[PDB]
Amino acid sequence: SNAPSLISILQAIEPEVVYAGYDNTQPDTTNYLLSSLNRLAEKQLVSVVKWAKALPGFRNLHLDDQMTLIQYSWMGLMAFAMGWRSYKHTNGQMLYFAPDLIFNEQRMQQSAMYDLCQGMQQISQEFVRLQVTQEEFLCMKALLLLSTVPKEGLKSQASFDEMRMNYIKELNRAIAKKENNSAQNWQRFYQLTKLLDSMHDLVGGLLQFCFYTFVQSQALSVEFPEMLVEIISAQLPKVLAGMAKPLLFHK
Ligand SMILES: CC#C[C@]1(O)CC[C@H]2[C@@H]3CCC4=CC(=O)CCC4=C3[C@@H](c3ccc(N(C)C)cc3)C[C@@]21C
Ligand SMILES: CC#C[C@]1(O)CC[C@H]2[C@@H]3CCC4=CC(=O)CCC4=C3[C@@H](c3ccc(N(C)C)cc3)C[C@@]21C
Ligand SMILES: CC(=O)[C@H]1CC[C@H]2[C@@H]3CCC4=CC(=O)CC[C@]4(C)[C@H]3CC[C@]12C
Repeated sequence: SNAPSLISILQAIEPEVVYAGYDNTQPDTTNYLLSSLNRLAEKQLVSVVKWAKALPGFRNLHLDDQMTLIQYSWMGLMAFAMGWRSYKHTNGQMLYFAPDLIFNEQRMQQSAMYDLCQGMQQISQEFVRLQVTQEEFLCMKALLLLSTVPKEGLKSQASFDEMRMNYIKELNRAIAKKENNSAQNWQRFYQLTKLLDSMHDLVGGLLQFCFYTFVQSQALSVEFPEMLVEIISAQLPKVLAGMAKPLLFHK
């Protein structure tokens, strides 16, 4: 309580932005865009793992819970942070994958996943509409890691549930700082948690494309780096068996 707030810790451990290493002089083509996003995903994946290990409460989970949460959440976390970066850097008009890999209309079209790009942009436009604050975002991003679990339950169910309640309490703390009335805070919590819930449907779409391009990678000439291959190969069978379920705030 005089302890450093959870928010101050989340601010301290928030990763720095990852560069794609993209050559912007190349023409916009499907396999160079998709292979480059996968190379970016590989670098963001090490960032995410490092961030997750520092997240207060996370290391108290069983190691199999930790790995499972990561497998189930990586796409959503990266998609959610992209919504944030697109909001802060382009007011939701473009997809800010990295400072050196920004998608405009032409690149979204050449990516072969135009509709999904639009999905991702709609998330960014909801950040813009709510004017999400940095403190809200960081709490929401933690909660997103804790929002897809095994149907069978986790090995550390009590520790997980306590951790989830602590991050929800911190999101409400971040909201109440603006010093609005209580009813306004309720509304804000509702809007932010709707935004979180809306990630699940987007992610399902993103997963469908990713899994397809993964299975067809040779024929499409779309490169998947080693760690991405590992996490997709692990996740794909569990999703197929329907082992994961979303934890929704709203029915
Ligand atoms: C209708 C139909 C059809 C299909 O021809 C079979 C699977 C489709 C694929 C599935 C999974 C899929 C998911 C999407 O969300 C957008 C499109 C999509 C497709 C299609 C597609 C077309 C081109 C690529 N490239 C070049 C990487 C990738 C996917 C159309 C696909 C191939
Ligand atoms: C082979 C294999 C495998 C996997 O089970 C799927 C994805 C792996 C992930 C890749 C992406 C990845 C990137 C890293 O930087 C270190 C580890 C790592 C992993 C794995 C992993 C192991 C332990 C944790 N903890 C305890 C937080 C987190 C991640 C091993 C993963 C999950
Ligand atoms: C090549 C491919 O299948 C695409 C479809 C969805 C794409 C991901 C969409 C979410 C995303 C956000 C980032 O900021 C890193 C790149 C990623 C992680 C994208 C990597 C390439 C993906 C996985």
